[PDB]
Amino acid sequence: RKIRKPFEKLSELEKQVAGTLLKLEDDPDLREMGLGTLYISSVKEIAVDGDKKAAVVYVPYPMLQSFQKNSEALILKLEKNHSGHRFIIVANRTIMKNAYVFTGKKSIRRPRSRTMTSVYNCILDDICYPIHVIGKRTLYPAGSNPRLQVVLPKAVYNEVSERTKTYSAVYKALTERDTEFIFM
RNA sequence: CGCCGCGUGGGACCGCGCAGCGGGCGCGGCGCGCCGCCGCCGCAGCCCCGAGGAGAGCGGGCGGGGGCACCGGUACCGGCC
Repeated sequence: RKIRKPFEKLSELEKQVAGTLLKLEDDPDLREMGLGTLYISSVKEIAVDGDKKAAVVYVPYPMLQSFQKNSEALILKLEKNHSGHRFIIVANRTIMKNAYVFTGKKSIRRPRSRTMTSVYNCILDDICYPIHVIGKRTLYPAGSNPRLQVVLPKAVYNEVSERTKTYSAVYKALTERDTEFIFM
């Protein structure tokens, strides 16, 4: 019964992560808030560039903000329990296709947050929930292949210098764009 | 035969869509949709952003800008000693 945190039947990786989450409520290491009946949905095993492969943990969108109240406590604990992976929390928000859906009688329409442009920007924020993006210039270079550039404060740069490689490669998985990062 | 007709395709550009969905019942009078009815537990259910557009606000100075009342100063002209 590893069913207390995730959902359904999955591959080997998620069950071990579910175990860390079961002890995680038991350990009150700054994670008491929200945890106790906080549940997850899926994990993405993504091989990130040359860095240790960083896996993603899709967390249900209603329970995303409460889960990430102290996001640091989730990532550090997770790494110690399952070394080799820099885990990243992402809400499973969904893009709805068709801005208006016509049933003939009425056009039901799509909400704004369910669109690719709205979803992608919200994905970057989950990759760096503690650090707010200073700016997101896009470089469409001379030889084609647009690359997203993200600017963050230099104060947090020393910490996220190491974790930028896992973040850029995972966002390449979530979004086709060749995202790259820079600091002020 | 200019054909603003029609048929099929495309859907960038161009405008334009207020209403919640979805499941089941269900083969609703040869198949279906209606049309209901039940929270029925399946939806991240339901907000682009915030124009060196625009209106509104507060603050702080700005000016022979407008009105209205009051008024002072010589000068010109007139009447005096």
